[PDB]
Amino acid sequence: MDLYAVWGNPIAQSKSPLIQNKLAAQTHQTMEYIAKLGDLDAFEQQLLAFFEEGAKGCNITSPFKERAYQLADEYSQRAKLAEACNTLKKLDDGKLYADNTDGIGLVTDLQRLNWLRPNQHVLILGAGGATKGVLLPLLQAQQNIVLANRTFSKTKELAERFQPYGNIQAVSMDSIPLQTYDLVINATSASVDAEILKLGSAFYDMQYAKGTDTPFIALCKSLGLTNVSDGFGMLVAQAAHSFHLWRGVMPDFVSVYEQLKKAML
Ligand SMILES: Nc1ncnc2c1ncn2[C@@H]1O[C@H](COP(=O)(O)OP(=O)(O)O)[C@@H](O)[C@@H]1OP(=O)(O)O
Repeated sequence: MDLYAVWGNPIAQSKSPLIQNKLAAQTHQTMEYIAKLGDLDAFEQQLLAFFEEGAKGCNITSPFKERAYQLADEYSQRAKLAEACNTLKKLDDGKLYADNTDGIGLVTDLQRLNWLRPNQHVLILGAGGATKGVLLPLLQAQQNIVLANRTFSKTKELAERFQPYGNIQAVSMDSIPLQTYDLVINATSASVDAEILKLGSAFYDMQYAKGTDTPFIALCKSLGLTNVSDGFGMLVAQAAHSFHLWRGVMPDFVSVYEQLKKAML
């Protein structure tokens, strides 16, 4: 029985196993996906033991993304840019391959929502690892990005890092250009001028509040904004992409998302 897992701390809350099981079912892939608690200190040793004992691959969530990336033998451009990895596959030759499907998951979910038209003007709030993990595929999807963060230096580093891949402007949080943004993405854990939010056409939170509105969506809703989404689809889509890397079959993202949402509600 092929073994996969999600590694994190905490991990008790993870939906990854539920999602991956449905993804396996849908594609009739024979495999099992479990949740693994990564020790804050021993994670590296535990992970390697996990692969030495024969696991085929795994997802990585907080706080080990960076750390997992450093462990890999080979990695994708996506992982390289993110300098972090949410997916590992132990290749047949023994190599540990890192990828980061967070960005393509985000792209895939926005496409489901029809919120990813080429040359959209997109505001992204936050410049932590989450943003860092999605910028490359967003830029590759011809999103013109205005990036703003509480801490300006990090905004500038990211704009500098991704400048070669498309249009991204770093701005101070207190000088976000007042314009209509086709899409605003919250990638904070976390203070945007409400006047900016009010002009926005669509609002996406990478955060997913199991069974409720995230702070960001609640905020948007309090300003009378209605075209909103949390990031549950992003969670399902990144999983589907990880699955595709492992299995060589692309699960039907929309179906599983729908079932999970049905499961969900
Ligand atoms: N109270 C707050 N207000 C604004 N942004 C906040 C916030 N708390 C967390 N964040 C943000 O959330 C991002 C980090 O979120 P996170 O705790 O989920 O980590 P990561 O993005 O690596 O997953 C950072 O952009 C950002 O602030 P700073 O770079 O200035 O630390």
